[PDB]
This record gives sequence, C-alpha cells and structure tokens, in this order.
Amino acid sequence: NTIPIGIALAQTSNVALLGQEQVAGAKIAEKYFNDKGGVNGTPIKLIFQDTAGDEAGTINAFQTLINKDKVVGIVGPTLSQQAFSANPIAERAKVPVVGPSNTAKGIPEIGDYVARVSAPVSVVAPNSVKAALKQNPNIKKVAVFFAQNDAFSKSETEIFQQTVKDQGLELVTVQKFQTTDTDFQSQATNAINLKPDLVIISGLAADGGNLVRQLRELGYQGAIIGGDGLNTSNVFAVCKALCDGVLIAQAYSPEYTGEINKAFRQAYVDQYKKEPPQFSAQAFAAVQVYVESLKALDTKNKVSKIQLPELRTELNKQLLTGKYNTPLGEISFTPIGEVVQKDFYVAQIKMEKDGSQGKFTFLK
Ligand code: MET
Ligand SMILES: [Mg+2]
Repeated sequence: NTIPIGIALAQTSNVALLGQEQVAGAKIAEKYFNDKGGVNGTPIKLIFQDTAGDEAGTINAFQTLINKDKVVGIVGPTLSQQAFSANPIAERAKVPVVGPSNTAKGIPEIGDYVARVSAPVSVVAPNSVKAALKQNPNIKKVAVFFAQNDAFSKSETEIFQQTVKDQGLELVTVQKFQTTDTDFQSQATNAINLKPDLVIISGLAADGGNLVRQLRELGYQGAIIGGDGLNTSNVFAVCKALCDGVLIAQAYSPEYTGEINKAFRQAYVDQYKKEPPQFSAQAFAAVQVYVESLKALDTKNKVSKIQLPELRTELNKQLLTGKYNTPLGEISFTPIGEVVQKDFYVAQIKMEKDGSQGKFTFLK
C-alpha cells in the first residue's frame, strides 16, 4: 500500500525545457523521502501525468490525476499560464495543488486549495536589476522585452519595468514577442537603435535563448537580465557562447547549509555532475511539503482510515500550517497559500569560449 501524489508537469512540448528540471527534482524527492520510510512507514508513490504545453493539456492532466489516479494532492503545473486555467479545476474538486515554480501575481489567490513554494516575481526579479547596476553603475538606458502571450511573462515584466523606474533609469522601449517566436530581428534592432545599456527579457526558455543570441548577433554589447523563464541550462544550447554574462535571479542556492539541502545537493550533484538548479530544488520542496504534511496529519488522524475527499481536505488544511526546512531554506505559508521565504540570490551565466558548456555562477 502506498499514498498517491500527483505530479502534473510539462514532460512534452517546448515547455518541457523548463519541466525537465522539475521532474528531476520530484524523482529525487521520492527516493529521499521513501528511503526515510515515506509517511510513517507507508511509501508515497508519485504518479506523473504530462500536461504538455497548453491549458487543455493541464486540465486533462489534473482531471486524470484527480479522477483516475485518485491522488491525495497535486504538484504542478509548470507554467503560471497553465495554473490560471487548470488550478480552478482542483479548487472546485477540493484537491490541494502545490505549485513548484508558478511565480505570476495572483496564483495563491486562485483559491483555498492552491499554494506555491515558489516566491513570486515581485520578490525575486528586482534583485537582478540591482545586481546589474552593481556590475555596471553607469547603466542609464534600459530596453525591456516580454512574451505578451504568457501570463507569468506579463506579470514579471511589470515588476521589471517598475524596478527600472524606481532605480531612476530610463525605460527607452518595451518590445513584445510571442513565446512561440524564433525570430526577433525587428524588436532587437528597434531596441539596439536606442542604445540601451541594459536589456531585460521576460520569456520562456527557447524564445528567451533565441532572443539573447540574436541581440548579440546584431551587435548589442550591453548587460542582459533574463527572467525566471530563462532560468535553465537548457538555454545554453540555444544562445551557446552568446549566453555569457546573462544575469538571472534565483530563489535557491546550492550553497545553503540546511541539512536537507546538503543531502539534496549531494544526491543531485552525484547524479547530474552539476549543481542543482532552482527548478529541481523547488519541485523537491513541493513534494517535501506533501510528505511532511501527510506525516503530521497521519500522526493526528491515521490517513489509512480517512476517505479520500476528507483526506484531501485535511491534507490541504495541514500543509498550510506547516513549517518546512527545505532546500529553498526555511519556508511556510500565509493563510492563502503564498510562500514565506527569506533568502534570494542572483546568478550569472558563464559560458566556455567554445560555447558547448556553461554554468550558473552565483554572485556573492
Ligand atoms: C518551471 S518554468 C516557471 C516559469 C515561471 N516562474 C512561471 O510562473 O510560469
Ligand atoms: Mg490559496
């Protein structure tokens, strides 16, 4: 006998460039917690249902997990764009959802069954602008790009734009694109002609990487900040050597000294031969929230005897009250399921000159 937890992430489509790291983190969590006896002796079982890259796919994944797989709760989805459409399905069904990396404004507000372990754009994004200004205090003109078809990108770019204004910088242009675009010559040239010292991009991985590369191809030599959608080594293949120098804020640091992060990091590093990326840590933390909440609930009210609808409701109630020592640091939730997290960072992409390999270097 095992306790089913649903994992609804992008395992196909271009969104899987972001989902990949999350699936990896979730699998590491499953082994980590089951090796510790699962929920008071009862193993958990992660049940994966691919969301693909759109809303319909996420709705279908949630409904399958809820109705066929009878999961006690869901971790997912990958994108805020997907969460806004699909999470209300779980809310109405009274099934908890914990978002691992949905950072758009308004996610926890979707309902009483929606929480997230991922700090939102308003708290993560401004640090990368401050970091850019530290590396070049003479930055004055800023060009901003964003994917207008993506909910998170629209949310993130508003934060970036306000931060630019508050830092006393000149916003010379705001350019729009679609996440499905591969070509950005017109927008990139429009920005370059305005001589920005800093470019900020809010998109996803393939699009963001393509835009970074094209900006460099077209001769742009200034600073570049990428938003959370570019926060994966999967961009390295796209912009290659031209990814070098891109600043990306982080809601996770491998060097954080919590015991579980040490164990998570070591488990990750030993397998993947590189530092755990943010999306992997965040997915681990989401599974952790479910395991530790299930343990706490089971101790007070043996879960093997609770019928599924009540189990879901009590698990949701429980997880909202918990304090968790996760790879992300010590976290908890507000009464509406917003994450409470103290520490944030900025990393910078460092490419090898050949362009075949790179890493994220954390700024001190
Ligand atoms: C794992 S990709 C997440 C991208 C962005 N944080 C969003 O909310 O969609
Ligand atoms: Mg909520």
